[PDB]
Amino acid sequence: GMTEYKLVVVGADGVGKSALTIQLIQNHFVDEYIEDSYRKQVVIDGETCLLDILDTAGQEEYSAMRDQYMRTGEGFLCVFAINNTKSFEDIHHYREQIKRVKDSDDVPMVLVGNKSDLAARTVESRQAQDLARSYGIPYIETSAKTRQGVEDAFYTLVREIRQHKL
Ligand SMILES: CCN(c1nc(OC[C@@]23CCCN2C[C@H](F)C3)nc2c(F)c(-c3ccc(F)c4sc(N)c(C#N)c34)c(C(F)(F)F)cc12)[C@H]1CCN(C(=O)OC)C1
Ligand SMILES: Nc1nc2c(ncn2[C@@H]2O[C@H](COP(=O)(O)OP(=O)(O)NP(=O)(O)O)[C@@H](O)[C@H]2O)c(=O)[nH]1
Ligand SMILES: [Mg+2]
Repeated sequence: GMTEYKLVVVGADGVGKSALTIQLIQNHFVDEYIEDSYRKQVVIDGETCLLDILDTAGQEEYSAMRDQYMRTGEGFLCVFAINNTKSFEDIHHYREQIKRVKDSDDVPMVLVGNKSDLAARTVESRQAQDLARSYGIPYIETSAKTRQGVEDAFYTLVREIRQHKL
């Protein structure tokens, strides 16, 4: 058949989880936006695959069932917004929960600084890049509005999942 990658997009409210997902999957920008899954057949490095993307929403809770559902993700996009310092400060907490339910410090993960089209940046690229380095994961800046970096962000995550097999 065709290889499938289960991706989970996580991060603080309003950082653009839905806009990034809808931009990648449906190819347009939503100005106002529900937890749901989005799927698309794509080409990464010449190989065709199916992406199954969970756009997370709702309440923070740690029931057995919620843990088990997140545990089915194979890679995680940890998203903050480059104009929202609190969303960046929360990144450590999201990585902590991923490592906990996946029971591994070697989870395919990408740090995404979204809304890079905005002028009013509060998180310098270099501080997010250095944070990603301390985690050992790539850092990619995106704009769901312009589509800049969006494919690079999700596809790099797939590449991490692939390299994480071997
Ligand atoms: C959509 C829900 N959500 C989430 N908020 C938070 O923390 C919000 C803050 C605000 C202060 C208190 N708290 C602690 C910290 F200070 C940050 N953590 C979340 C989280 F860790 C996950 C998660 C990720 C990966 C995993 F492996 C697992 S496993 C499991 N059981 C998870 C859970 N739950 C989970 C998810 C999930 F699952 F959707 F991906 C959603 C989380 C909203 C709540 C309002 N929010 C906000 O930004 O308010 C300003 C964000
Ligand atoms: N300028 C700009 N705005 C963006 C970008 N990405 C998202 N937004 C805007 O930011 C707001 C929140 O985006 P959304 O995708 O709903 O964020 P979310 O993380 O899904 N929020 P929730 O956690 O409540 O579901 C929306 O008004 C959206 O239009 C971006 O790259 N650039
Ligand atoms: Mg959303």
